[PDB]
Amino acid sequence: RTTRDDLINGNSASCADVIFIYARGSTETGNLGTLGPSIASNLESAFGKDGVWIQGVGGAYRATLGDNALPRGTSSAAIREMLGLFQQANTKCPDATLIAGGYSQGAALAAASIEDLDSAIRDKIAGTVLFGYTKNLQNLGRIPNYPADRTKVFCNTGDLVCTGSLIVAAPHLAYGPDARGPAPEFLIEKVRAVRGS
Repeated sequence: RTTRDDLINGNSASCADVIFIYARGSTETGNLGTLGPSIASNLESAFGKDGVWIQGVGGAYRATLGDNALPRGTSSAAIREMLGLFQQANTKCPDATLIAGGYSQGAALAAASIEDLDSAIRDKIAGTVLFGYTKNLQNLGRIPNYPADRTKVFCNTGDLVCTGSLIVAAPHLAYGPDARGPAPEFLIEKVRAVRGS
């Protein structure tokens, strides 16, 4: 449901082939929030329950609303937490293909983490999906140091955070359909592009 710690709980002797790390939006529950579970169900359908590990960003990531206003759109503590998860994935399962995603503050967190990541690990993230990306205008729809072909941004018309503001309007809360269809579709496609099937 809203909390998945497959990577932390995972046995290295039996690594999944695909590891998904996801950051929730502000004030959301568990470590997956409102959109993560939907994405997770579809990944499990495609790779099988034992084929993919679902890992939300918990720990120090409090998903505090006010942190949207900090320089990187999130706190330094949160970035440190997500970096630690990518590092754990790389250590526990060096041959697993990684995928990532985030919503709202979580999208800014995903972008900041990926930008700071050791390139050898960043290069293992086959695809990243961002919903209501708070740094969309500032970064011109990209994640710094990461290829555009591996990135998919879902920014609704009328979602003010995609347009340089921090105001939360109704379209910011309307990513449900995307999380159920195109987002997992993109992630599955990017994983198969490199792993075959």
